[PDB]
Amino acid sequence: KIAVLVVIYDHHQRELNQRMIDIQHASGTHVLCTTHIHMDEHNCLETIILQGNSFEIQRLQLEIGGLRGVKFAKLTKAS
Amino acid sequence: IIRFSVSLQQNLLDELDNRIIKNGYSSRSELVRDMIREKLVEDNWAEDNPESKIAVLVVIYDHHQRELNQRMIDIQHASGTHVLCTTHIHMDEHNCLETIILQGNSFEIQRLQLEIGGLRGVKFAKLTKAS
Amino acid sequence: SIIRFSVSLQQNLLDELDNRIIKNGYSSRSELVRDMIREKLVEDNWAEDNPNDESKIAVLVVIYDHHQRELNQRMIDIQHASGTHVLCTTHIHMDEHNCLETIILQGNSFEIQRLQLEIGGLRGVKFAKLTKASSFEYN
Amino acid sequence: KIAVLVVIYDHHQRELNQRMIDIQHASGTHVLCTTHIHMDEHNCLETIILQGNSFEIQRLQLEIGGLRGVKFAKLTKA
Ligand SMILES: [Mg+2]
Ligand code: NI
Ligand code: NI
Ligand code: NI
Ligand code: NI
Repeated sequence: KIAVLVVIYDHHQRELNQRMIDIQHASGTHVLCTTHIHMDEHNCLETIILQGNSFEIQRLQLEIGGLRGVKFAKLTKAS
Repeated sequence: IIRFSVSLQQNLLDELDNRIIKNGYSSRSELVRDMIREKLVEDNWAEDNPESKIAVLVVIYDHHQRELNQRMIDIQHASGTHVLCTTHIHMDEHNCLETIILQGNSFEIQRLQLEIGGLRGVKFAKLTKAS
Repeated sequence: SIIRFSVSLQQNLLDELDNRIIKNGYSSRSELVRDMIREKLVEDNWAEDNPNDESKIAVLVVIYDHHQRELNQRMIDIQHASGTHVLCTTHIHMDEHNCLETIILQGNSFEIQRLQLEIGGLRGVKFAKLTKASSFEYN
Repeated sequence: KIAVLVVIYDHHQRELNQRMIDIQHASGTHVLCTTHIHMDEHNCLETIILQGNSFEIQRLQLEIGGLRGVKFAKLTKA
């Protein structure tokens, strides 16, 4: 399975990027790459693309989805 | 921070519970948090008026399908939506995945998703709406 | 009926949710939320890959113009090549340029949903929407 | 304007049909017709098609949704 996680987060939350990076390096999944754009002055949008088993993918969204300053983390899956 | 009460029929609470397992949520509230956060984006998209909403279109397609990539270019150009960025993954010989960050109004963005998805050689097209 | 239980949640997130109650046409928080969860558990139950599961029930509601040539047959053909089983369809002649159909369908969630997308994309079809029935609701 | 109510209900609940019929005849809406099929040995599925203002339509779903033996009443509007 390949998946894409879309994350919207607070631009002013300090150290949040670091945490998100720690998580993705610790992850059992294979993260192919991430892309970041400013939506505006307050919010960044992030696309994380990944391959792995659905269990390891789910844990990634939960770990990320729970951080403070994360507005949301939405998963899309394909076969 | 803060706790509040909800009333659910029995059969719905059990399914929620079951779903907590199937998906590996730690708590009930973690999954309700998730439902709310996505219900809010959904209600922001349905239904204001004018721009400038953000969405991510995820697309899987076969690059051996002739003209398709240019069909997608043309279709997007005639849409009124603005592409902010696209990432492309060469998955294998016969699959490409694209994430296309789009800005515009909800109607044009959604119409674009249906148009792209209807194209031959397009195996998967899915929108993730943002707010 | 009814089992109360608790949800822990960021303050700001509850306010944002609370400001939906009236706009969505609801009178209380409970009713809004309880419907959100019902709708999400169903979608989630349908967003699940179980390749041979023909027990699922859905109602497809369609509005279209009968003046559009070939369309009705396109719908017949599309449904025939879908693997879904039609149990029944009611048709209302609304006026000169509008027919409404309620099609009761049985099959697996993927084929049923694919059918909704296919019909909805046809020219002359003005409206096509699925009402899903999931088994935790009635079984 | 035009709406469809989908209702799944308990096949073994006695007098429920009557109640559902009383309610639709009493209703402020114009009910065009209803269709019933057995989903299995325990559950019936019912499609009610109606025209009316959203207020009268909403009250129909609530009144039907509230009966005993009714598993659910889901509304679609066009
Ligand atoms: Mg190829
Ligand atoms: Ni910045
Ligand atoms: Ni490629
Ligand atoms: Ni007709
Ligand atoms: Ni019977």
